[PDB]
This record gives sequence, structure tokens and C-alpha cells, in this order.
Amino acid sequence: GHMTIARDIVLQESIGKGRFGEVWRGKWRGEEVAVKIFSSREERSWFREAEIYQTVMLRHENILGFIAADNKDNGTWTQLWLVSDYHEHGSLFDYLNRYTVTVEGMIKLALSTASGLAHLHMEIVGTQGKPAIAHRDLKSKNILVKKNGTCCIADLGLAVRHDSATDTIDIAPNHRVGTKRYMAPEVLDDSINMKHFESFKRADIYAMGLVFWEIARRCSIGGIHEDYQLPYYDLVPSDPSVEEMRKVVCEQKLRPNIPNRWQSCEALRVMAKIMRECWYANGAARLTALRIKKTLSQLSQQE
Ligand SMILES: Nc1ncc(-c2ccc(CCO)cc2)nc1C(=O)Nc1cnccc1N1CCOCC1
Repeated sequence: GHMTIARDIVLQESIGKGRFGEVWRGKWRGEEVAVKIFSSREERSWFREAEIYQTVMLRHENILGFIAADNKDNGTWTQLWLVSDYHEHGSLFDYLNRYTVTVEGMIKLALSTASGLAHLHMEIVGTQGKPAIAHRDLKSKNILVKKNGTCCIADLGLAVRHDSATDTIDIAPNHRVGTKRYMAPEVLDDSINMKHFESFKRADIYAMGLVFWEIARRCSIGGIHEDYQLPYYDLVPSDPSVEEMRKVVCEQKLRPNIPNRWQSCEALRVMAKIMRECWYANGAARLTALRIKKTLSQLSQQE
């Protein structure tokens, strides 16, 4: 038996929870793995996340490495498991709360996030290809930081996949599925055309712009940085409702504040411009993830 299976994994430490499912650090044949455990009544959530992670050609350095979906019967109840690579730093939210980053550090985190999102969004046509995938719940709590200071995207259970041969989405999408704070203006006001797959890619870009703002605040230059905050910390309460968000984002047209200090550093000027070009109310005007990856690659090369 060479493949990783649940019976061979020993849970060691509780490390957190997702929307559904609890995440643990475990050991499989001497190596650390992350295990997301679901109950029997959460089978639909577990299966859908397993289905997205098993998508052909999905693997990428900036997408969480999937190992297996399996079941584990303890003799009383059955647990449904998703097993993946383990990343000791945890989420970008945990990482940015604990640490400040260098200019190099910021660019590495942003470029890797854009590279993972560009791979998710990328379609390779044909049966032996890859369908384009939109995340629908991108946020700093769903992006993990690897040992090398680069990111990988996780929590793919709310994703939607596009079949170009039929121009259809693999599921009948429900409105407003993700984290309210990161919902795009068109999702908040329900103007999004959910029959057009590009709509979901564009909504992910708005959320990525919010995550870039979170990283940039933590970029320390000459010992100067901002404290950790979630986007809209200055305008909405914790656990904001759709109505609270829509009033700020759609009606008042506010976005997270871009400090004047970011114009004094080239890397921060480039990041700020990307944010503004992710935050347009018109999803069609936003940058693509591939374009952001190209801009940040040019910046990482120049540094
Ligand atoms: N592969 C992984 N490797 C390590 C860790 C990890 C490592 C350290 C800590 C900090 C403890 O103080 C937490 C978690 N998480 C994952 C993971 O997939 N997590 C994950 C996936 N889907 C939904 C929610 C998730 N979590 C995101 C991080 O926050 C918890 C929830």
C-alpha cells in the first residue's frame, strides 16, 4: 500500500475549523499532514470539496496540495476526511497578525496568491484539459503560508467550475455564498449575472485586492508599518451582515483606505495600483489574475 489512506494517519493536534469540518495536524508514515474532518451529515460539503480538489490538472505550487478523500470508522461513527499537505504557519490571516513583512516578503505573498488564483481561473480546453474554477470565498483566512514565505490557496468547497464545450457552470449557484466582508459589490447588491462564469472570476479578483491590502499594511519599511486589520475594520462591525456591507461598498462606494506613505515606495505604489484596479465596482474593468501575476513577476524580477 503506497497511497495515503486515513487508517494510517494519527491525529496529533487541533489546529482550527473551516465553514464545515475541523482541521487537525496528523502524521502519516512519519510525515505531517493536515486533516479536515467532517461528520456523516456534512457529506455534501465533504464530497463537493473532494470533487474540486480532484479536478484534472489542478495541482500547482500555489494551490493547497491535496492527498486524499477517505472515510474513517471509529467503531461508533464514521468521519469523512480530506487530507492535504501541512503548512505550519497556517493562514495568511494568522501569519499577518503575528508578523510584519519585508518588501521582498510582501511581493512573495502577493505574487504567489495571484499565481495560484491565475491557475485556478485558467481553462485548458479538451477532455484531457482543465476547467476554469472560481473560488467564491477567497480571504486571508483561506490562504496558507508555506515555509518558503509563499502562499497556497485552500478551502475550495464553495468553488464553481466552468465547462466551455457547453458554456455551463457545474452547479446551480446560490446567491451570496461566501464571507460577507469580502463579497464583491455585484454580489452584495445581487446585480451579478450568475449565468456568466466570468462574473465569478471577477468577484474573486475584488476579494484578492482586499487580501493585498491586508498584506501591504504589514509591510515594514524603515520600521514603519500599519497594525493588522481586516478590510472594512473602520466601517462595519465584526461579523457584518450583507446589508451593512452593501451600504458601505455599493451605496457609499467606499473601499479600504490607501495610506499616502504607500506612494513613497515603488513596491507599495505597484500594490496600491493593483488594489484600485481590483476594486472597481464594474467587474469587467478589473485586472485579471494573469495580468496581476505578470505585473508582480516584473516587480519581483526588478527587486
Ligand atoms: N493545510 C493546512 N495546513 C495547516 C493549517 C493550519 C496551521 C496552523 C494553524 C494555526 C493554529 O494556531 C491553523 C491551520 N491549515 C491547513 C488548512 O488546510 N486549513 C484550512 C482549510 N480549509 C478551511 C480552513 C482552514 N484553516 C485555515 C487556517 O486557519 C484555520 C482554518
